[PDB]
Amino acid sequence: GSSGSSGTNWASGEDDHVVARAEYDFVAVSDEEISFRAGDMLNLALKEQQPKVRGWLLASLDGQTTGLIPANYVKILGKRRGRKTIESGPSSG
Repeated sequence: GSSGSSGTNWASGEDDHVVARAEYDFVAVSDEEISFRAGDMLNLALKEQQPKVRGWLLASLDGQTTGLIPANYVKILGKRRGRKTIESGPSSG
């Protein structure tokens, strides 16, 4: 079929998301899953958005398409906040 969605642009970075680097290699068992190798940056959506499934975190390897990716297989480096927030308004020291 076709696709199309706005707002939640965490995958692109415009929205709040997390950063992680695949610790090892792992392919996609199904179409829903994504194939990534050790050394890729995957954007993980906040639990709020995350699906019901447990263990698998919803993230977009490339940035446009989102799929189910493993956690242990990936290592978190340092979550980041939305992009707009960048030089948007005032903030404490």
